[PDB]
Amino acid sequence: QAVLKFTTEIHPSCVTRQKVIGAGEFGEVYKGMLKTEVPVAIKTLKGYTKQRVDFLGEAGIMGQFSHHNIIRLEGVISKYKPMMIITEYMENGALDKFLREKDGEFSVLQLVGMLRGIAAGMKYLANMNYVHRDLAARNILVNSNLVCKVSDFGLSRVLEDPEATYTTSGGKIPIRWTAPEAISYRKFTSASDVWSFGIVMWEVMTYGERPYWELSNHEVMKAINDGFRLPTPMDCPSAIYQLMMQCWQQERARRPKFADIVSILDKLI
Repeated sequence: QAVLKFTTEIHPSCVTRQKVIGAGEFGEVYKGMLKTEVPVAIKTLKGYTKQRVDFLGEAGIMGQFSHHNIIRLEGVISKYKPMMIITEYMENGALDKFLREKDGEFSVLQLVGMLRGIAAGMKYLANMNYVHRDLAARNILVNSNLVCKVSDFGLSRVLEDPEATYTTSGGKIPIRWTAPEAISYRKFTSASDVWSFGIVMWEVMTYGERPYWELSNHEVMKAINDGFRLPTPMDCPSAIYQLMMQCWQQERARRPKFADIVSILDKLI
């Protein structure tokens, strides 16, 4: 229950690591095979220490989801060493790195498609009363058919509903991606995730530019509360930038919902 559902336990003899594909905060990430024979991603723990309870907690959150645009959990290994979380394998890896690798190789219309998938995943998340709190292109994964899936559930929290708010006591947060009210007043809502989705749209339409460039976190914060918003990316359709700006309304209640975002994006496609 904390969190043994829907966490299918997997036996180590079913898992075959073949190569390192990345390093998380928790350990290496591998590409491998799973048998019950399918390709998977395998997340390991390192002398790790309670860094373990957090590690497996992410999987516990992830296992409650079943959606096209949310990363699928195959299962965990929690009895043996090293500990492992097994998910569906995504060929093209993280979305920001992938767009930088392939700049100018996608049409505006294909990019909007990628965003519609993310928006669809987030809409599902919000209907499950979750707020993600860490929505960024680095946390969207891309499969070999360019389908984008939301992936990184460490910072996620259950909500509740007029003001379904998570008030944090603190922690590390991705400053450039976070709504002003969540930085300043610690209030996180699906509307603050909508702010984050705006920044993700910008990252996508710029082919992986770092939001706010080389401004420091401290300058970004003063700017954002001085009414600064990020400029239109080159060749960005007005309608898409107008949507970004809606996501970046200073007042959270003036921001669109994820359900609205999906409709607007479908229309433009």
